[PDB]
Amino acid sequence: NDLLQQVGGVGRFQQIQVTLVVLPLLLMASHNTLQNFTAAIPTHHCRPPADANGLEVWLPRDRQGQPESCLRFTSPQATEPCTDGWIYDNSTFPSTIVTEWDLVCSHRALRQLAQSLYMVGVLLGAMVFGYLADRLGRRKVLILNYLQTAVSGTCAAFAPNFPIYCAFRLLSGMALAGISLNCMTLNVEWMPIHTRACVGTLIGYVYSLGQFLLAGVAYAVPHWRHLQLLVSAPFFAFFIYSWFFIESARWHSSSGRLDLTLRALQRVARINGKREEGAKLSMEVLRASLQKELTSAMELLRCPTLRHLFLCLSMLWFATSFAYYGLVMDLQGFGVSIYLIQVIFGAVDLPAKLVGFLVINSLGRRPAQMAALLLAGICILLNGVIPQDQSIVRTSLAVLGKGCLAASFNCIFLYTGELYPTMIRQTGMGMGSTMARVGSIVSPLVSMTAELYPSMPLFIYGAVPVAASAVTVLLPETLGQPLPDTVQDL
Ligand SMILES: Cc1nnc(SCC2=C(C(=O)O)N3C(=O)[C@@H](NC(=O)Cn4cnnn4)[C@H]3SC2)s1
Repeated sequence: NDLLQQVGGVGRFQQIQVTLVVLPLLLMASHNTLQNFTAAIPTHHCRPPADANGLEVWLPRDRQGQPESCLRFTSPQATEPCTDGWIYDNSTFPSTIVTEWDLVCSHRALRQLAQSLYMVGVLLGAMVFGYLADRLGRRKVLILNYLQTAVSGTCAAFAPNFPIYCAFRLLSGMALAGISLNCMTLNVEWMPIHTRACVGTLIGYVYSLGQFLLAGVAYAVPHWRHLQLLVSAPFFAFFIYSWFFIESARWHSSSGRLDLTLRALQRVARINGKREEGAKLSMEVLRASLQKELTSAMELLRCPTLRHLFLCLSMLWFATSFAYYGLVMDLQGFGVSIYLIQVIFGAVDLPAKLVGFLVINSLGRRPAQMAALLLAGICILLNGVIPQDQSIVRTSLAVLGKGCLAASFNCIFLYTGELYPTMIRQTGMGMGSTMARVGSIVSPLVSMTAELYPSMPLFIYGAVPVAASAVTVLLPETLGQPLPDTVQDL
């Protein structure tokens, strides 16, 4: 690390490359929560038979007096399945994947399946591009992922049928999971030790700012294709600017090529302008500097002490992500504009990050998790209880509960590293991030329980954070306590 200071700490290279590597995370939110728009559900009712010489004589009504989304009259007034398809409202959404290939009534769930698959890609991409980034390096893999996100995200916009769309969303989410992974690593291994913490919050705030981008881009371009394309097309640019990057000098050392560690540090010293210092640098200096440094997930499940942490922490991450996507993947039904709420959610995350930070230091870490979760679960239970007519009340509670889940994410990311000792911290935090994604796969699969009982997803998304708030009690406090190095510690 001292060397980094020798070649110029937080130098221009640390301004230029760090801006360019964080700029793609402005579209991560867009991609993850895109279907709220590209897969929005316009008011749909069945199409009559052309044989008929309006809708009054051929569509049954429900208790609201609106023409039914699943049936149509067999004779001009028995009801039948709608063989000629459906008529969708060309108002808010001119075309969506729900309108394009009919993901409605019987295929009501196929739209959630896509999100599940996208998120199956996001689970796989943390594993695949984690291993490939240790072998090929951070920069390469990032080059290949900016290419893959752009190609598969453009081929999703030009997919002729839903199965091919689901395959290209899985490839897009896999590349984006390797981007969200290796953007931090490449931005942490090039900046000094006391500024590492500032890189991880910058990344968290730039994701929150990407919601505002999604709301404005989807309002300007509602059609799903011109929307899926416009969110994916900047990744071609990303790709062409990622060549110019410099590969991690830490990766070089560990992997072995200490001799690249020399060039890497010397170029960065030429960009920072302190070339003389790097000039002083040599291989002889590198042998002694990283001498010490240069010189498994089954442990968690072998050590009873470390299991305790693991099984407790695994729920927290799971429950935080599961109820987050359970309350964010349904903009509709809040009684208000689906774009406006996307702006309000992004804007509640912001003070949430602070007020979360204040309670994290003043009352302690452990209290936070339970507080954030418990209130998140209570807010989401109240959404399933309170009637649809109270639009402003369910909007206010959902926005509070979503901000409490953003406050939980920050809290668990800090708290989990303080709970694990140095020998299993990075491994156990990577396994914690693996449980959140599992939570993102299972969340759309619980949205399909709306067909059983309309409020049953909101009851499961509200019960799981309340159950997880009691699991924070089973973990110790870590406010003002020093970072453990061994399993004996604590
Ligand atoms: C995208 C990011 N990827 N890492 C990040 S660290 C920064 C951080 C943020 C934050 O808002 O500050 N988070 C999200 O947006 C949540 N996670 C997800 O939406 C999905 N997820 C889970 N685990 N990783 N992503 C949490 S993960 C911790 S933000």
